[PDB]
Amino acid sequence: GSGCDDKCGCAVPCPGGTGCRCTSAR
Ligand SMILES: [Zn+2]
Ligand SMILES: [Zn+2]
Repeated sequence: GSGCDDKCGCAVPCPGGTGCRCTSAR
C-alpha cells in the first residue's frame, strides 16, 4: 500500500490506470 514513489515506476501520486505497473494488467 502506502501510495508510491518513482522508485516503484510510478509518479507521485501514482498515475492510476495510466501505465501503472503495480497491478495484474500486462
Ligand atoms: Zn507502485
Ligand atoms: Zn503504481
